[PDB]
Amino acid sequence: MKTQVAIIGAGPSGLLLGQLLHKAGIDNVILERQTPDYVLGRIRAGVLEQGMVDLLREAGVDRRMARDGLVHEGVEIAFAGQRRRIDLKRLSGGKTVTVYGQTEVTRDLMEAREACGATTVYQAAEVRLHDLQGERPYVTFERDGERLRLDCDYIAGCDGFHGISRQSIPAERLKVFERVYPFGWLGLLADTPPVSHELIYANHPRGFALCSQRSATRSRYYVQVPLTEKVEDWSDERFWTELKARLPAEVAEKLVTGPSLEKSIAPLRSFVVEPMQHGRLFLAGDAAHIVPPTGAKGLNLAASDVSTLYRLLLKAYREGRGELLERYSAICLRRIWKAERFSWWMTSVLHRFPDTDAFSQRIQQTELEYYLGSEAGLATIAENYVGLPYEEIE
Amino acid sequence: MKTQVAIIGAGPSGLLLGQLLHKAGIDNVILERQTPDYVLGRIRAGVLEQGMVDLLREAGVDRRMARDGLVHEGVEIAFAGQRRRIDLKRLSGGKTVTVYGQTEVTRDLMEAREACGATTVYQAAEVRLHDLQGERPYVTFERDGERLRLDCDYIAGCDGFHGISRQSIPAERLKVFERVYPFGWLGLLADTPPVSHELIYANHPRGFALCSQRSATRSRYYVQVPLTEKVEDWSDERFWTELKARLPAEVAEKLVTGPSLEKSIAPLRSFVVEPMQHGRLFLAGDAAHIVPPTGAKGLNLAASDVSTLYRLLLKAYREGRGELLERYSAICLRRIWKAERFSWWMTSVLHRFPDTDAFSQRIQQTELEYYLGSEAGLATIAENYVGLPYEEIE
Ligand SMILES: Cc1cc2nc3c(=O)[nH]c(=O)nc-3n(C[C@H](O)[C@H](O)[C@H](O)COP(=O)(O)OP(=O)(O)OC[C@H]3O[C@@H](n4cnc5c(N)ncnc54)[C@H](O)[C@@H]3O)c2cc1C
Ligand SMILES: Cc1cc2nc3c(=O)[nH]c(=O)nc-3n(C[C@H](O)[C@H](O)[C@H](O)COP(=O)(O)OP(=O)(O)OC[C@H]3O[C@@H](n4cnc5c(N)ncnc54)[C@H](O)[C@@H]3O)c2cc1C
Repeated sequence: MKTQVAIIGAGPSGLLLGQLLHKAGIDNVILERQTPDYVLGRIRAGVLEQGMVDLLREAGVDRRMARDGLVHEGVEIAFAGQRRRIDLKRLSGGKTVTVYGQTEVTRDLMEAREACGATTVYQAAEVRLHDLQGERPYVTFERDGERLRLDCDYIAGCDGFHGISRQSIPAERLKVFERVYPFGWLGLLADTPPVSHELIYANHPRGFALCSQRSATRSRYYVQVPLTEKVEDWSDERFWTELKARLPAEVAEKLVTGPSLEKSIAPLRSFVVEPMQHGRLFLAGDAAHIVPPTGAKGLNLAASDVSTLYRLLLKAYREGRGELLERYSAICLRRIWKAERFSWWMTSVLHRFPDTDAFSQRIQQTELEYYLGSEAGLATIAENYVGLPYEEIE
Repeated sequence: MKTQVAIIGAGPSGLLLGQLLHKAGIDNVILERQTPDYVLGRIRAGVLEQGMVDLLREAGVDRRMARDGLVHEGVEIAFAGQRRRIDLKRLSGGKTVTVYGQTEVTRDLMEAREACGATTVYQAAEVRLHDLQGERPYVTFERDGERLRLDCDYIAGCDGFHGISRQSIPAERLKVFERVYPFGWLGLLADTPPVSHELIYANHPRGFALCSQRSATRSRYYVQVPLTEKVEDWSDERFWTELKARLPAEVAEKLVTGPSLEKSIAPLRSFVVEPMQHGRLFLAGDAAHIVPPTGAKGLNLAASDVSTLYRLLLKAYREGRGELLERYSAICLRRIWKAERFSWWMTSVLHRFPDTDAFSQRIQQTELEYYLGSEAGLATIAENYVGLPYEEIE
């Protein structure tokens, strides 16, 4: 087969770019390993910064999110004493965030893609990339025994962390940087029970807790836990009792529990490859970098790069030129780092590491006091939470 | 002898409080171990935040510093690329800092104290504190064989890090917190040569460098160096060549060298005792806490506590009451920590630690980019550099 851009990866990155390109007139084919269920059972993110919203806007998840997603103007951060509110809008120069839900923005892209007639080879095992640095790359997947060959012009890796694009890049051509943090996150998606209205972030000595939403009668909760320590060991009841355990007056008559919408899980780290490019391969999303879940970045990360991948593709196709397309990893790496940074700070002011000496934790307490206190303090939080500015081009 | 407040320590803390108290009418006696030379050969600080200036103001080092001290409205921070200016006044809400010089503010207090007739027992060996928790404390020093006894009402420890007040506090009554950083600072006070006009802070990969002033034809330079690595090993010429080595276009035709005004030295760490109190003992300054030299805090630290020590003493003496004097370690510990914090951040964004993985240094670079870039970023720097607000009371 022949298409322009061949996408390995039907997660949201893969879909947006596909679902961006299509609208412009640059035929793409999504190449996905799994079934349209398994990707849809994947319950992750809830927070999308604007720009990834405007992006969705500049395509399609207008209808349903304009319709169904809580737009939020603040967060709260509690830290042994009390709850402290941020007011993102008046701190951020006037921006905010929407809690739509990852698995939803994903079902809409599979929705809208389905009706355009744009190609998507699901259950495609053995994907392989051939001819990267070449003038005509080609991708190869098995749909039987039936080894097929798709010649494209450009291959965009939206494979995710455990993808095959990244590895298919001559290692000496790459530069990794990564921190595997010592604790995972235990999620608990429950729906019957109503939430506590804004996001509550928490620095309790038993570890970190996080009350979140998906709907107005749908909750998303997490509590920091050590590694590989089994979930088969957690419980609804054992969850409800520990979450409760790390909160204030938000936690009792106020909180309502229930059995978990059979969603419960794990893990976190920071990782980044440099460069995000090879010949005609382009990594996007989790293929390229990994940021701790704590600053609601990652999907928001993948949107901002899927953005450059696409505008850079317009000019290639539509204008004449695009070696500008070499300047991609350049634009994207700027933002990935201020974002990686924002992510670790959050990670480390809120989390409880096995180590601290009364200085490190003395330091840890004081920085919260300072940032949650100073207006200059607070605006550094706000500014990064909603999203730093986006990007250059030309 | 009998006096009100007995001060162990003639450094600036000891002198200010003494030299504050006197003016109010609360007789004090300074008790110092060394000679008035050795304390005066002690060349340290150059930067004093306002408030410690206003304090000096509210006593005496008006004349000479109103006269001789460069008032500064900004600093510059360089970090492989270029120099970046801060503009403390327009970032700080309108404040600034004066580079007077520690050893000077010290000679003025010995100046002014000398003419009031206020007591100062120099060369007083064997100082010892007796009766802390008692209703009438007493201090004991040897001026011969001649063991003397000074009964006071209150003993204020302005002894410095290596003093005798702190140790004379029932250890289980105290709580220490400290970080011994892995590098010292090599100072080089030269005077014949003019400076480079504002302060230049530097993050160069060979370690940190610091160009500073004392006069308009007097310089103060430092370069980070590993520990106990001998100064007998440094040189003027070997200094001039390494400083130069960690700078930009500020460093050549621009910099002028010379032999060092025989001033060359070492070391740094963070340390804090909690509480800063015992019965009728009060620690002030380096006796109580130690902050890395890098955010020009320490003397500025000691001023802000010498301040509470003194106002708290007014009300005891002059009003009627002062159990308010129990609430001292309370006021002072607030500020010492936001200041300890500000000090480590500075220490760690500018210094080059033996460790960093391309993430820690990737993180290190990005945070500078972020703070030196963001306006909210910049104002968090400014606000802390000039001095956080001061304090409550009543
Ligand atoms: C607990 C948690 C909470 C988070 N919360 C937030 C939040 O609130 N806000 C926010 O903005 N971000 C959040 N994130 C980030 C978010 O998880 C991701 O950054 C986002 O899903 C990016 O996904 P992705 O496109 O790279 O790929 P993925 O979601 O991994 O999708 C990759 C796709 O590639 C396919 N694939 C894999 N290998 C192959 C192959 N060899 N061939 C073909 N196809 C293949 C997979 O089947 C999958 O469909 C959170 C993360 C976690 C873990
Ligand atoms: C390289 C460097 C640069 C610095 N730069 C700055 C800067 O730019 N700005 C800033 O604000 N701060 C700066 N600081 C901080 C500054 O050094 C101190 O915080 C400040 O001098 C506080 O001094 P202190 O009063 O506690 O005591 P000290 O200076 O130690 O004086 C203590 C006094 O007590 C006496 N004493 C000791 N033991 C006894 C005893 N048993 N009995 C009686 N007397 C005794 C000593 O003889 C001495 O006179 C810097 C520090 C360093 C190391």
